[PDB]
Amino acid sequence: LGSPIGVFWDIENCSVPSGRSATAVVQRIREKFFKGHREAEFMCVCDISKENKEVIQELNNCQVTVAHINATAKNAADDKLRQSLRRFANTHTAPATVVLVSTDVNFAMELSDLRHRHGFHIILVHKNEALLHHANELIRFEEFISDLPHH
Repeated sequence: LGSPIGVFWDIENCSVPSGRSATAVVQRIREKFFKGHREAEFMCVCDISKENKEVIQELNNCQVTVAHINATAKNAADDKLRQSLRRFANTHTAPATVVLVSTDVNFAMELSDLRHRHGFHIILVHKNEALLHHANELIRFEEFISDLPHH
């Protein structure tokens, strides 16, 4: 009902296929999820020195925040995703929707907090049960990267 939505994208693990339009992936996510909502956040975490520069430019043209971390710390991206989920939850109240685009079961408890103590609607976009259990909705990441337009 005009409730806020935040998208948090683990793009290291749910990546855009080589040669394909990241713009189209972002468009598909927004088309699937954003009707009736106000966008509070749409962010991905990555080490931009590892990522395809054209993909990153597409993301910035699509107004997806590209939060840079140094991936030589193996838990840096996961930590930043957790912190961003929590920051979203810190100043919004139910009703609100979190879309986590990740397959990292490491987020289980985060989602539990968001579901139980914050009362948020949780959509997990994953590649595939402990992680799935706390989500309200489970969507396969594949539908957002299948048969994409090519560069």
